[PDB]
Amino acid sequence: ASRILLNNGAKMPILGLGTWKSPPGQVTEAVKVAIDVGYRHIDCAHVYQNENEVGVAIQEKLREQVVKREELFIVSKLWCTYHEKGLVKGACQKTLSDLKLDYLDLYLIHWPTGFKPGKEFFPLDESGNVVPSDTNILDTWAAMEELVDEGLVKAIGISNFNHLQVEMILNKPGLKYKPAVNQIECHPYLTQEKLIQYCQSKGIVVTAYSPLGSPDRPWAKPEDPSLLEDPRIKAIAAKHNKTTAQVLIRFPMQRNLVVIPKSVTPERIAENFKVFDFELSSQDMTTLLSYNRNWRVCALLSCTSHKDYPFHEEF
Ligand SMILES: NC(=O)c1ccc[n+]([C@@H]2O[C@H](COP(=O)([O-])OP(=O)(O)OC[C@H]3O[C@@H](n4cnc5c(N)ncnc54)[C@H](OP(=O)(O)O)[C@@H]3O)[C@@H](O)[C@H]2O)c1
Ligand SMILES: O=C(O)Cc1nn(Cc2nc3cc(C(F)(F)F)ccc3s2)c(=O)c2ccccc12
Repeated sequence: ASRILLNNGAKMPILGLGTWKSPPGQVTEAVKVAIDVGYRHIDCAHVYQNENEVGVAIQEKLREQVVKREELFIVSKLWCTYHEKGLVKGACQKTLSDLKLDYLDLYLIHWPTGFKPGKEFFPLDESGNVVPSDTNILDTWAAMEELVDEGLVKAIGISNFNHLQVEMILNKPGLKYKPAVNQIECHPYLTQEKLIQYCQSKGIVVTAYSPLGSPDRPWAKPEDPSLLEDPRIKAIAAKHNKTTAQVLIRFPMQRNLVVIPKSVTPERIAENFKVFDFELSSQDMTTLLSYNRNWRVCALLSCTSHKDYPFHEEF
C-alpha cells in the first residue's frame, strides 16, 4: 500500500523525495523526474534554501497536467528562527509562495528549539553557542494550529521531538489538533524502537529521514559508519537482487514508517522508487534492527546547550 492514513483523515504517500542539499540548479529537474516516475510526496524546508526551485518543478508538472494538486503531498517545515507566534504565519506564507502552492499538505515544527529571530538561520554568540529564543514548544504549537484554521496547511506535525516533548504537546492545555507526524532520523544505525512505538501508540505517523545515512552531509568524517557500504546490508541486498539503497528504503516502509530518501541523480531517483515489488523477511528486519549504534547524522554541537535540545534524553 502506497499511502498511510493520518489522524487528520488524509492519506500520505509512504515514499517521498528529500531535498536537503539538492543544489538549486539541479533540484527542479530532480523533482520533475521524481514526479514523472511516480513520486507524489516531496519533503521540503525553508532552511534548505531551494524551495523556489522545487516549486518551479511542482508548478510545471501541475501546469503540464502530469498530476493534479490533490494527488501531491507537499511537506515543509517552520525553521527555528520563526518560533514566535507573530512570525509563524509569515514563514509559512513565504514557503507557500516559494513552492507555488496555496496550501501545504503537512507543515512541521522543524526542531523543538527556538532560536533568536533575524536574518541568520543559526544566530551564534561570540563563543559559537546558538542563541535561543524564549519561545516554548506549546505556544509554537498553538501557532501551528492557527495555520490549519486559516486553510494554509491541511496537517501539522513535529520533527526531532523526543518522547517527552511529544508527550508535552499531547498533554498541552487546550490542545486542538494532535501532531500528525513526527519526522525523525531513522536507519539501521539509529533504529529508534522506543520513540517509534510511542508515537505509533498515539496515532502519530513517523517519517524516517536520512534513511541512507546522508552520505553528502557536509560534516562527514572518514571514521563514521557507512550504511551504503556496510557489507552486512550489502549481503541482504544481494540476496534480494536489489541495491543496498533499496533495502535501506524498504526497511522503514515495513515498520509502517514514511521514508524520504534524497537524490538529484535521475537514475537513483528512479531506483529509489522501485521498492514496492519486494519484501524483506521478518528475519531481515530484525537483523537490520540489530545494527543499531545510536549514531546520528543530525545533532549539531553548537545547539547542545539549548534548553529544549532533544537528544540528551533517553527518548
Ligand atoms: N527534519 C529534519 O531535521 C531533517 C534532517 C535531515 C534530513 N531531512 C530530510 O530527509 C531527506 C533525506 O535525508 P538526507 O538528505 O540527510 O540523506 P539520505 O537521503 O540518507 O542520503 C542522500 C544521499 O544519498 C545519495 N543517494 C541517493 N540515492 C542513492 C542511491 N540509490 N544509491 C547511492 N547513493 C544514493 C544521494 O546522492 P545524490 O543526491 O548525489 O544522488 C545523497 O548523497 C533530506 O533531504 C530532507 O528532506 C529532514
Ligand atoms: O535541519 C535539517 O533538516 C537538516 C540539517 N541538519 N543540521 C544538523 C542540525 N542539528 C540541529 C539540532 C538542533 C537542536 F534541536 F537539537 F537543538 C536544532 C537544529 C539543528 S540543525 C544542520 O546543521 C543543517 C544546516 C542547514 C540545513 C539543514 C540542516
